[PDB]
Amino acid sequence: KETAAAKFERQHMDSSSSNYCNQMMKSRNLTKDRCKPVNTFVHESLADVQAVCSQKNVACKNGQTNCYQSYSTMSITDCRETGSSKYPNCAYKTTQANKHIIVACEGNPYVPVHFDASV
Amino acid sequence: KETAAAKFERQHMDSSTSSSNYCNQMMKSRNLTKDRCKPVNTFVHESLADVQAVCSQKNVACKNGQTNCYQSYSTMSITDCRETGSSKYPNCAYKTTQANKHIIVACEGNPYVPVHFDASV
Ligand SMILES: Cn1cc([C@@H]2O[C@H](CO)[C@@H](O)[C@H]2O)c(=O)[nH]c1=O
Repeated sequence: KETAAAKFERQHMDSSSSNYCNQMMKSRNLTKDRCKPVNTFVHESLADVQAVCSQKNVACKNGQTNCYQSYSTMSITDCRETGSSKYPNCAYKTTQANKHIIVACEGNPYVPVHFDASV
Repeated sequence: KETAAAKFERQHMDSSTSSSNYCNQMMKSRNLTKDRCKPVNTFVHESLADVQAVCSQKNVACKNGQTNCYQSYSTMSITDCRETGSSKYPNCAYKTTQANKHIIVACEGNPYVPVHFDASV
């Protein structure tokens, strides 16, 4: 099966338009069987995002203790399904932002396996 | 010089659209039979932006051992061109086969774009 680390890269990494989310959510298989309603893409190097696993330790939403917040803000894009969107014509609003990210980290190598939030 | 990116587009991109004679016409018109019959060549029938986006998708080892290859998460419409046994330069002859497959490309540069077609899977 796809590893959690690889799923994180597919869902959330774009090291790198109003139609950005429409193209990306499709290209990442996030519209295949249903429209994933909410998603964030991070526009930093893979190395910079993996380094978050060595930064500020914080609680995960689910109560676990292996979450980490980036010290620095990062360039991200929030994709959120519009009010009119109906599968299979998934439609998204693209919003660019610079924010801290919070990821859960696991494994060897110790890397992000889940996107918890942006703050 | 032709840039590596422009060369990838000439050799491997055909968004415009494949007949039984598609490869014979296309390998000739894209100058892939100029100095020899190029033995294997793939044309991708997706938008340039969709193919360019593969440089941020699944990182996989290249056939030559370099680490800068990327596999598309979704399948893409492609046409494979393979030289026939009867083919004799300069009258290069090809078998045309359509498929829907994940593509693997090598990417380089700033911007980070496709410069080589490695394989389909
Ligand atoms: C296996 N294969 C190979 C090729 C071409 O052959 C060269 C071999 O060095 C590559 O650089 C490609 O230009 C292709 O287009 N499609 C494909 O599936």
